[PDB]
Amino acid sequence: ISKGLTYTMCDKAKFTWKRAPTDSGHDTVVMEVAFSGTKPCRIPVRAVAHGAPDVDVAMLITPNPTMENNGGGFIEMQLPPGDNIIYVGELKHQWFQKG
Repeated sequence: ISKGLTYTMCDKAKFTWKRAPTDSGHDTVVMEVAFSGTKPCRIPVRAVAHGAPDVDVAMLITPNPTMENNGGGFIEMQLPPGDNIIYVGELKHQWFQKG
């Protein structure tokens, strides 16, 4: 439940896609994960555009995302139209954004 603005970061390698990055029907990008590390933690999310793997381009639509023992793992963000590599730690997906 409680979206942790103050929770410590999750492990970059202990993630799995509960829902790969997809469109909300509304030109925003929803995704969901399941996680083998600490409960609670804050999800090390980013979306990194074609040619700049350093630069997060994600404007989050849902709050600062967390992984919990009573929910968690869900994320919504908006991105520039184009190829964007969406990470949850070092677990990635290839998101061809529309909008």
